[PDB]
Amino acid sequence: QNNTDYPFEANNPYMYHENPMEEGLSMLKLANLAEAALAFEAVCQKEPEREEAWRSLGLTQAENEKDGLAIIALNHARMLDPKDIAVHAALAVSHTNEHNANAALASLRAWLLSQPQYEQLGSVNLQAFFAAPNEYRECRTLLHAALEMNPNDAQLHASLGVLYNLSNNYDSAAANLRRAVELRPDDAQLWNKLGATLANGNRPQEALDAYNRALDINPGYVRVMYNMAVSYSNMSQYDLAAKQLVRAIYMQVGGTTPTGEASREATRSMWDFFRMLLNVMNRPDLVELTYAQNVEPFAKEFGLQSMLLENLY
Repeated sequence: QNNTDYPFEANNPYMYHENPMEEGLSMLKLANLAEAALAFEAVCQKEPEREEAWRSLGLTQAENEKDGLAIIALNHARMLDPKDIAVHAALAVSHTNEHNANAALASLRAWLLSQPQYEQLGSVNLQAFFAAPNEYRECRTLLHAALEMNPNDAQLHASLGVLYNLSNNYDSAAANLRRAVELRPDDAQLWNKLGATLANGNRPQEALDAYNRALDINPGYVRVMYNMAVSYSNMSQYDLAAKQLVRAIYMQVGGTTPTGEASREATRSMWDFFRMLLNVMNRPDLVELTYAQNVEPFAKEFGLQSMLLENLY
């Protein structure tokens, strides 16, 4: 759980590449996350002392819904530089998704006190319902104490977003993430986090609105399209949820059918959710049509003759 021995995949083609770090950044510009991760995996085996590589690997695996591997990679990067705040931030998020309270709070704590401007706190005594009741209250006191010093740091609001998500207080996380996107309103990742908090808070209409803002910033954000299929499905709008999934699958693949098996792995969990939805819709004819992984029949069924997704690589 503070483990730094990363289980690299052995059949990694980026092991043969002249420069896999630049290759990983290009895979990021193409928003192609599995490939970026393998490219960063290679930079970490080839050069195990290059801190930015471990960080890039951690953030990428996080972005790709592998919190387990993200934590190992980010623990490793932290071991090379304990003063890296993006590392502490990413750990707090992945620890919160994995339901590891103590490590999440330690990470928020480390995220804060690692910054010169907030380090004064930590020399001051702040001690006085949970799996870590004293660490939580201490962490809550410190982040609010810092918001006094700088009420304009959107990442403090994001950190309080993580803190209150950890305690399933979705309304106070939403309130802080709202403030985070009022500052820093360029950041589609924050809008998506606001969306997911509101969804967990059983406010699905407000989640769609924040998801949609994240898609206006980044119209290729497959994760948000999936998240929106989930919220539309929570409001019983199965047709609108189906339309989001067709979009998300078409966009993830860059086309109508899998251009391989790397495509067929990246869409496994959207076809899985699509299958469930088609069950709820009592349309088992279409559950069968899923395994060919041709979105065309689905595009026709759900009324998407208009696939605006041409910005394809």
